[PDB]
Amino acid sequence: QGLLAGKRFLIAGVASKLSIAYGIAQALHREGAELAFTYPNEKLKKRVDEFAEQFGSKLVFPCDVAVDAEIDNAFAELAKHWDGVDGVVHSIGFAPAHTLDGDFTDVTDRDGFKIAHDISAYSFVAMARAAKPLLQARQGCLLTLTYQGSERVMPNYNVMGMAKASLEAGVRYLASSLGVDGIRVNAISAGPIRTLAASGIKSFRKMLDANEKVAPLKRNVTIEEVGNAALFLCSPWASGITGEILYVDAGFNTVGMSQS
Amino acid sequence: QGLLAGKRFLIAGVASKLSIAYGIAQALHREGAELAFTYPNEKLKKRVDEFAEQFGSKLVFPCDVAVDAEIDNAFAELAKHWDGVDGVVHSIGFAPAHTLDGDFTDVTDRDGFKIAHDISAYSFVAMARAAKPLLQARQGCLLTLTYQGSERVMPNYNVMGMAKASLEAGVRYLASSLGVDGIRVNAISAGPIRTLAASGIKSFRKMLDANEKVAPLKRNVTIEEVGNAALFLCSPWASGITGEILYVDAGFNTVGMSQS
Amino acid sequence: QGLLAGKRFLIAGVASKLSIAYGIAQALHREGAELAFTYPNEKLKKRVDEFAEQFGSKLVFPCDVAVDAEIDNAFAELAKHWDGVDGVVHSIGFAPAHTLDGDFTDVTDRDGFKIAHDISAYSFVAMARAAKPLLQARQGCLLTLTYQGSERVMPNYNVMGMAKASLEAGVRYLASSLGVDGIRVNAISAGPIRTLAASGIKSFRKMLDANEKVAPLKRNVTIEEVGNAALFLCSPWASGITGEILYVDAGFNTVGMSQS
Amino acid sequence: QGLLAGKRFLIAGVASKLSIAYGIAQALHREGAELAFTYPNEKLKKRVDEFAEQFGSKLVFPCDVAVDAEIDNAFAELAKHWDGVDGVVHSIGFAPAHTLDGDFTDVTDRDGFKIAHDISAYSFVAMARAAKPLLQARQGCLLTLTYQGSERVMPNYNVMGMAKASLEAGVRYLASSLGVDGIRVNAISAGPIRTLAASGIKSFRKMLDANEKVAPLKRNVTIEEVGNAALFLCSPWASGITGEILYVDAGFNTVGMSQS
Ligand SMILES: NC(=O)c1ccc[n+]([C@@H]2O[C@H](COP(=O)([O-])OP(=O)(O)OC[C@H]3O[C@@H](n4cnc5c(N)ncnc54)[C@H](O)[C@@H]3O)[C@@H](O)[C@H]2O)c1
Ligand SMILES: NC(=O)c1ccc[n+]([C@@H]2O[C@H](COP(=O)([O-])OP(=O)(O)OC[C@H]3O[C@@H](n4cnc5c(N)ncnc54)[C@H](O)[C@@H]3O)[C@@H](O)[C@H]2O)c1
Ligand SMILES: NC(=O)c1ccc[n+]([C@@H]2O[C@H](COP(=O)([O-])OP(=O)(O)OC[C@H]3O[C@@H](n4cnc5c(N)ncnc54)[C@H](O)[C@@H]3O)[C@@H](O)[C@H]2O)c1
Ligand SMILES: NC(=O)c1ccc[n+]([C@@H]2O[C@H](COP(=O)([O-])OP(=O)(O)OC[C@H]3O[C@@H](n4cnc5c(N)ncnc54)[C@H](O)[C@@H]3O)[C@@H](O)[C@H]2O)c1
Ligand SMILES: Cc1c(CN(C)C(=O)CCc2cnc3c(c2)CCC(=O)N3)oc2ccccc12
Ligand SMILES: Cc1c(CN(C)C(=O)CCc2cnc3c(c2)CCC(=O)N3)oc2ccccc12
Ligand SMILES: Cc1c(CN(C)C(=O)CCc2cnc3c(c2)CCC(=O)N3)oc2ccccc12
Ligand SMILES: Cc1c(CN(C)C(=O)CCc2cnc3c(c2)CCC(=O)N3)oc2ccccc12
Repeated sequence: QGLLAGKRFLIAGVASKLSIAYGIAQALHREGAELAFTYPNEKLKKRVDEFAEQFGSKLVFPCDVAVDAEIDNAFAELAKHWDGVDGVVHSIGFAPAHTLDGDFTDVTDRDGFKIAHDISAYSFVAMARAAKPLLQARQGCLLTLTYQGSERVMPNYNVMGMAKASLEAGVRYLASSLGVDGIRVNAISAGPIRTLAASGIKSFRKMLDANEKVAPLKRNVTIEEVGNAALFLCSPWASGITGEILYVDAGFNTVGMSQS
Repeated sequence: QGLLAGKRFLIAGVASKLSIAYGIAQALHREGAELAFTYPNEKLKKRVDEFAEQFGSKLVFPCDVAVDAEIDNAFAELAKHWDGVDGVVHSIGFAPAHTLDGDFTDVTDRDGFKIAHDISAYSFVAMARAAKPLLQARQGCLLTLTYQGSERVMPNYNVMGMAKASLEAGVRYLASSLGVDGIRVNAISAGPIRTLAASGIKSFRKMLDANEKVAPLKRNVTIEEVGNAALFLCSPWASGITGEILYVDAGFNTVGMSQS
Repeated sequence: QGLLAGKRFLIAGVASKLSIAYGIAQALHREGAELAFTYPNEKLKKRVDEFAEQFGSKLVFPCDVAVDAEIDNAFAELAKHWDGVDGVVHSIGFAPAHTLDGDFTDVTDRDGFKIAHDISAYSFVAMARAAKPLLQARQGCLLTLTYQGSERVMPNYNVMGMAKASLEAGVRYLASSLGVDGIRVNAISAGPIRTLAASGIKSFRKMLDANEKVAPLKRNVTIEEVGNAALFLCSPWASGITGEILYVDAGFNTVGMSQS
Repeated sequence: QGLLAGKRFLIAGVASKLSIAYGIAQALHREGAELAFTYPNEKLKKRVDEFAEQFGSKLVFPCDVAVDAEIDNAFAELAKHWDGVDGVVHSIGFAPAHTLDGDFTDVTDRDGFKIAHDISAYSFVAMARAAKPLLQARQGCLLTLTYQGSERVMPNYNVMGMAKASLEAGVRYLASSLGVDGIRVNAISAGPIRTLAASGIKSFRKMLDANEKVAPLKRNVTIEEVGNAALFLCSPWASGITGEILYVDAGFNTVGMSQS
């Protein structure tokens, strides 16, 4: 009997033991929650199934967030097993690699933009709708993951900046739409973390190294720190908070410039 | 020969005389600039031609921002007459009227979101890339229009809130991208004005009357006021300003509660 | 042994059982913390002693933040009992009442401004330096209470808006200065609550009712909700978070307009 | 007869030909306005009278913003010459040197704090009250100067950051309080400039270089640039704009991170 005794949570975005989603799952499971998981396609099925069982779960559903059908069907199959749901965690973002490698103006094509926004922003709004029924049942909550490249420029984060800003406004629109029904909607803006969200990003070590120098606490956050703040936002302790973008960046966003 | 004597400006978005883009035109012509215009579709070629003739210009090109060829071609066409441009003004925004009516979570479907972001946000980035060689020659600037539904929730502004939030990040990324070449990128966040943008929005009237009671100046703003602001941002007086969102909203954004 | 087992917290500003500081005390004690308290003057000493007693504590001191020596003092006294502290909660805001009633420009006078800024903002900074040696010894945190009247205008909040804004900048400055030493500094920005901070405030009822209509959750926040949040920011669950203003306002801050 | 033909402006803060207020005075004179000036004390009377003569003006009054009488008297004295004023420009800020040098927590004492907020923030509210009759006659505007150190930590900027935060809040409360009289109140947030405000700030040059490398335009701003920005905000072209903070920093504020 810990903080989330008897509570249920769907977790979209486990790719690896390094995912932010995995730090969240683990913090939620630590506190007594029962877990469900999506996987984007066949190739990942077996690795996700595997992670689910590590959490006492065998509730593992196909969900590619590009396909309208895949979304509703995943929430449908989940209705069979679950009465309701205490939260939906969205840890999904993606842009074609090329849009994230170079000058913003040169490399930002229309398809790269469509994919960035569709997978990284619209999808949260879609999952939310597909999940409304199951969330009204328990007055659960939604959480997504954003990045402060929405507010301030980072080199090569590019169209993902625009997509996250879209996400953030989404959070607010959802919180206003769903609050009436007692559904809370929040986000965590996490500092950079070495996950498979770094693969193919040439600058990544040097980004991480700058963060470590600039941030008030002089260190980079972990998936355990993002997890624990996710846990809080997913728990009755966060009952007075909706439409919030909670920064978990060891204070980086607060610095206008560091000792050089 | 006033503030913009012998400077060249292209204006995407005049549709009627209510348009913010017309307000901007009037203001830029008034201070001695040479103008050029685009139109979205045939239906409109006619009235835009007139308006351009009204502004002592015959540089009018087709530009539906949905089509990459058309963006590329309007800028390939323009460079025949001008070997440098002093600013491009982006005053285009659109989402399907169904996504602007009712509950955010219920109405915001994939194609609806896709269109909003594509026309309202991507288009400005694409227009920036096309105007780059033309802009680079005179160190002109870019300007776009936004609305504060990006930052806080308005009823029924819905997905446009997201698209505007995307747009505003675009302003910032373009600014950092294009900055080394001395191209400045700015936007105006204007208060609500009754224009063709108001059409099909049942709530608009009462929406406008709330603004009147809340704004510090106790009145709505006009396309003149927005035009004069845009003129400033396109003038040598704005030379130390880029990446800025300028609020022309009678101070509405600054008020949390008004005598109720 | 719950979440704050074996941790120690000094709470400044419990004045009655409606207080913000009270819901915080109660939240930290519940989770195992041992508590210490200040009182502002002789006339409150008894109820605070009572309240400390309530929460298993005999650690209770005088501290008027107008007077440096009483700040140096109260921490010197505390060192006698504690060799290190896991956090100091500052829940203290005052302005002479005539500054909080009527027109901002008419009523904001030099002494009124001084006082508001002295007690409400400088005091967090004074307490921080005095607590530095003791916080350093356990890598504890700091927490203050702010209100959104800093960011957006509210009717007679007036010079307290200037105070809280100065305070919030305080939080950021403190965060960078104390982060190298592992000390996290945060704020909670609470929605409005009827407490002794309402007690003189002519339009308080009207605001509480407006707030409730505008908030996406359609209710006011409680001291239990602000308490649970302070607890979070005061716990190892918030290790990755510093310089943050957390909004526990039921989403109020995110609403531009609500059905009229 | 330019844009401000036969308008009147009081300018508070001219110290040298390096001063922001000096760059402001030059821009408003350039475009036709008649000017008046305040000097802080006797040592300055000489140089201020000289500059006043440069921009063709006799109207020169003493004004130490620490002292209530001299504010009141300077505006009393002004009223004898002018029957209305079109705007008042407040380019004043001061903290004792010791607060601006080293660790924030260590160096920020009560008296340094009070002085910071009193000359930097209060002074504006005070000047606004006394200028009210004069501003009401002509529906004139106010303008102050701020620095982004309010929103994000600069090293050594320290208490001036708290005071600029408070000043910015004042801008918004003033705008709400005076809007009803058609009085606009705005600020410019300038990027750093070498002026007398850089005296004894040993870090200053390294700061200016950091600004140059990070800013999208890759250069620092000038008093001519802040001057023109101020001109615009003091002009009929800004009639739709109140309670605004206009950044004139070459986009510095929009960058989260620059190439290492
Ligand atoms: N790693 C960081 O530095 C960092 C910091 C802040 C925020 N974020 C954000 O947090 C979230 C989590 O990323 P992460 O660091 O855990 O990396 P990750 O790559 O492990 O997680 C991203 C997930 O999105 C999934 N995904 C991609 N396309 C999909 C589709 N079409 N349908 C369904 N799922 C799809 C991937 O399978 C993957 O599981 C992302 O939104 C990311 O942008 C990351
Ligand atoms: N009217 C307001 O209340 C208000 C306030 C602030 C900002 N804005 C923004 O200002 C901008 C202009 O709006 P307005 O009030 O002047 O209304 P408007 O309807 O007069 O102008 C909108 C323009 O965008 C053009 N457009 C639409 N789809 C297009 C496409 N596919 N290709 C090319 N062009 C296309 C339209 O033809 C029209 O010229 C929009 O971006 C809007 O979001 C409007
Ligand atoms: N109540 C609300 O609506 C609300 C909302 C957001 C933030 N806040 C803030 O939270 C804090 C706590 O207020 P509250 O609502 O619990 O009311 P409260 O009156 O119970 O607490 C305010 C405390 O300030 C103390 N205080 C005043 N002058 C002092 C001095 N010179 N020295 C030492 N202590 C002094 C009082 O004793 C009191 O304990 C304040 O900073 C307030 O601005 C209040
Ligand atoms: N220089 C920069 O880097 C920079 C950048 C952004 C904003 N600012 C702000 O712009 C404003 C103008 O400063 P500046 O940089 O031109 O430097 P400056 O030193 O020339 O101007 C400061 C003025 O304030 C006056 N002053 C100080 N105490 C006073 C008092 N008690 N009563 C009356 N007047 C008093 C000084 O005599 C001087 O005229 C300041 O508020 C400053 O904070 C400066
Ligand atoms: C930080 C940071 C991140 C981490 N982060 C916050 C992210 O949001 C990750 C975003 C991301 C989205 N799509 C893809 C990839 C990364 C990598 C490979 C791929 O094919 N698609 O990504 C960056 C990309 C460029 C610059 C900085 C960053
Ligand atoms: C204010 C305001 C506006 C004006 N504004 C700032 C806008 O950005 C306009 C947006 C808009 C985008 N697409 C369409 C329409 C309007 C009308 C009809 C149509 O078919 N498509 O629109 C609102 C919509 C709902 C609520 C408020 C507003
Ligand atoms: C909400 C709200 C509050 C609560 N709040 C957030 C506060 O910060 C309270 C501030 C406060 C500061 N000083 C005094 C008082 C209240 C009451 C009586 C007194 O003598 N001095 O105060 C308001 C004051 C005016 C308008 C709204 C509010
Ligand atoms: C930039 C920058 C400035 C310029 N700026 C934005 C300012 O607002 C100036 C502030 C200031 C206020 N008071 C005093 C001084 C400067 C200098 C000497 C003195 O005796 N008093 O000041 C800094 C101070 C420390 C760090 C950076 C900066």
